Amino acid sequence: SRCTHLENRDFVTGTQGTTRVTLVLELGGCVTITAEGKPSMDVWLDAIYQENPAKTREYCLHAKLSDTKVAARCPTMGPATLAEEHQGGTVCKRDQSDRGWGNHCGLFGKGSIVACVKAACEAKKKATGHVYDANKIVYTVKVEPHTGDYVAANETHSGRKTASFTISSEKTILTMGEYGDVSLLCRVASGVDLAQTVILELDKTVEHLPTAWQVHRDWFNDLALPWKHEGAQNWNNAERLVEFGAPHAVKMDVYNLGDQTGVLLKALAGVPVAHIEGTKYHLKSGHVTCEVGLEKLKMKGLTYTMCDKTKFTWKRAPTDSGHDTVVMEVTFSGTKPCRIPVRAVAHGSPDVNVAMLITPNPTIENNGGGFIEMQLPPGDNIIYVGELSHQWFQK
Ligand SMILES: *[C@@H]1O[C@H](CO)[C@@H](O)[C@H](O)[C@H]1NC(C)=O
Repeated sequence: SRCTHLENRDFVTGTQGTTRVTLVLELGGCVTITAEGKPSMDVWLDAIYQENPAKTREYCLHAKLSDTKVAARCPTMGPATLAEEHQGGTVCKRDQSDRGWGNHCGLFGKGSIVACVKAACEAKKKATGHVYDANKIVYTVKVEPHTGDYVAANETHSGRKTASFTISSEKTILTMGEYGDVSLLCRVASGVDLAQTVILELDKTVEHLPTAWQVHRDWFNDLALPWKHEGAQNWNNAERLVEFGAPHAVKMDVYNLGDQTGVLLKALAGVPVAHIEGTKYHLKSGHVTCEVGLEKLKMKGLTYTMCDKTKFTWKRAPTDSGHDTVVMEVTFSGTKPCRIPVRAVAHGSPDVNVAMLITPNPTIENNGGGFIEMQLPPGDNIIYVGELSHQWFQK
């Protein structure tokens, strides 16, 4: 059962008459649903994402400066000017330098000086923000029936089904193989509010970093870095990463404040990560409430005869699942298919069956069955699968 793979697992149980079940599925969680006369089902919210979300601003973390130009005039010669002062994509500073005979001016005094640099951004040194549209966000829910077959996490359960939901398409009917149809009504509106969320992306090809972060819109909009719209050619406020030195005669130095990535990363510690897979921008945390309709589900193998009580052996002896249940797997050497005669008694009371089965109507099919998950009361018990027995101390 898929839910046995994780630590975060909930059990939902429907009694007599319970045909519908309302669950709050959370990313990283898993729910096992059990109900009288119904095959058990594992359900979980698998992903929350939007393909190609809209991009808000792009910020530059490392300025690439080039073509530094300086123009200086002697004290009586008027303002110094450069064509660059009027071009976008350049950062300039006008100042005054001390001039005199030493640097070829007729008078000793203040002379106009102006320096400009072309400012661009280093390749792969942008920080881009993305915003979600509640109407385009997709919630993916997976359902897997309890078939008495154990499948590891790196393996694929042939009976697992997937359902996708958007605000405009909240209901799906899934056919669970021979178990019947299950209906899922999940409301995206009951999900995570995304108004103040921005998915921040740096360079997703960097190997030792998460591919994205989920940050607050107000924090993102206040970053003190050069910015522009995707598609725009030049950067606004490029001066944020450039400093000019005090001028001396006909020269003025231009300083680059360096790569701000390290600075940003310190700010991002403790911020939740997100994930990008191609064009899909995923949230790594979130939840949604769904209504599961069980009325069309039917159990499998109810009319088989009981398996020969003499032909069972333990493939995997009873073991603690970590969810206060016991898991085990048996092998049957008799004729299939048949119902597995499972029960358990408390040490000293051989007459009362104390086993509460999670796995519905355990059966050995022609090519499956054998895995059983059950709950037992605290203390010493003995598990029986026909004549096959096993001691079990619960707790
Ligand atoms: C799953 O992982 C195990 C252990 O690493 C390996 O032996 C097995 O072949 C894997 N199976 C698949 C389908 O990846």
